[PDB]
Amino acid sequence: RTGYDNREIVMKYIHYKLSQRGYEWSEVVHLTLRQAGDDFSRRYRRDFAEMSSQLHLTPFTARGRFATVVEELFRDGVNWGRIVAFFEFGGVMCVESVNREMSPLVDNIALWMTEYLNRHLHTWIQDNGGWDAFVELYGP
Ligand SMILES: O=C(NS(=O)(=O)c1ccc(NCC2CCOCC2)c([N+](=O)[O-])c1)c1ccc(-c2ccc(N3CCC[C@H]3c3ccccc3Cl)cc2)cc1Oc1cnc2[nH]ccc2c1
Repeated sequence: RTGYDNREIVMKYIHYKLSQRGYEWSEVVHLTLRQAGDDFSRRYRRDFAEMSSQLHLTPFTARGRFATVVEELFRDGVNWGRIVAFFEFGGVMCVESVNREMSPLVDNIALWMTEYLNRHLHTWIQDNGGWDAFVELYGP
């Protein structure tokens, strides 16, 4: 169903983000999310450089960091751009975890991302046409 899609969408996104850094951890939705995320990460490159320096990820701090950042991200509601930002931020947390020899946290972050999508973003996504609408709007 939709939830099986979301977990797959998270796993394929993280897998690509980590592969970009040399770490080995329909498809139109995945391709669209990759391309939109790559655009987002270039546009907001400076923002992520600043935020990554403020995260201080450890196994003890990671869950709280994820929770507070994502709550700030969606403070004014949901739209597709913020959903892209959510994936990009999760990708950044995963890359930082690997950078810090904390690679097991990738699995935790993937689970947190999946549970946030299924519990908090699923209603908006379906209310706004599902992932198919995202592909229509921003796909190649
Ligand atoms: O309204 C917004 N966005 S939109 O819906 O109009 C729209 C616009 C364009 C696109 N697609 C562009 C295509 C794609 C195909 O290829 C060709 C171009 C899409 N999309 O694809 O969905 C949607 C909008 C809301 C929020 C923030 C935003 C959030 C968070 C942050 N920060 C930066 C640091 C981390 C994060 C953060 C900050 C505070 C708290 C937590 C966090 Cl994590 C910065 C900006 C930016 C927004 O603008 C953009 C601008 N360009 C973007 N490009 C891709 C996504 C996108 C979003």
